[PDB]
Amino acid sequence: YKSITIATEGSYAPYNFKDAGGKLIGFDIDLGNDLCKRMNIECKFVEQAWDGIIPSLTAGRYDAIMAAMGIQPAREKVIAFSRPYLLTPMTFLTTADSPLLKTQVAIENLPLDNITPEQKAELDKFTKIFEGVKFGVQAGTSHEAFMKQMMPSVQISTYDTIDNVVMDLKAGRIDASLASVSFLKPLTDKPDNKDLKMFGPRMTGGLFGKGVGVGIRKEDADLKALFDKAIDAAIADGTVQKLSQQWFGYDASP
Ligand SMILES: C[C@@H](N[C@@H](CCCN)C(=O)O)C(=O)O
Repeated sequence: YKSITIATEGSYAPYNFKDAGGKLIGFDIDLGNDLCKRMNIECKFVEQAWDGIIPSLTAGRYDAIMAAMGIQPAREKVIAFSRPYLLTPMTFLTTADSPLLKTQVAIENLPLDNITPEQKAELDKFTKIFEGVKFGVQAGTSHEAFMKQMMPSVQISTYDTIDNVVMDLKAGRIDASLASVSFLKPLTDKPDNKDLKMFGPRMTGGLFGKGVGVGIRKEDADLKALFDKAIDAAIADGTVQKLSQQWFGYDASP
């Protein structure tokens, strides 16, 4: 390799989004440039809408995906991933005045790889509470996958982008959503969003898989080995922790 094209969404702050000048910025952009510098490869970032991100990678329109992509088992059937460059649980989002906030959380940290009757009871409690509520999710995400598989009886509306989900939640058109803590903590930390609150269990594993990784074509074993080595070095020297603090306001590094 001499040069690679990396796709990003361009609308998932603070991982990847556009600055005032329309330039792609975020944790994925800074890390992507840092990993490529280590790999001694020229780096170029392209904007790609969420729906075609995986098929455009397999079709060879670009070489890699760095777009807050969860290493989910369903995505692993189609593409390969680098080792994780970030770890984050998943949680729910509502308004600060919502009665959903008074719901008792019996399991703070909910692993989903194996589901015990106690963990199922907790998911069933939340499903029954969410049955009388309007949920909104971004289409084609692990957020939609979770609602479809784990809470099918809950009424969901799907959106093109996460920004539209947040806007409708703020406008009162939906009552709740879900995303990773890495997305929701900087969102709710903004003085702009004091009327928004994270709530419910912090979930890991199962359909979510473990961590956020670089999406690569399965046949590109050499490119994966290069990214894995670069990621190991960026973690070891404190670069991932530094970039995580900068963009997320906390340490989500593996
Ligand atoms: C970490 C990030 N993962 C989402 C990203 C959605 C970006 N459009 C996913 O893997 O589907 C999140 O849930 O916050």
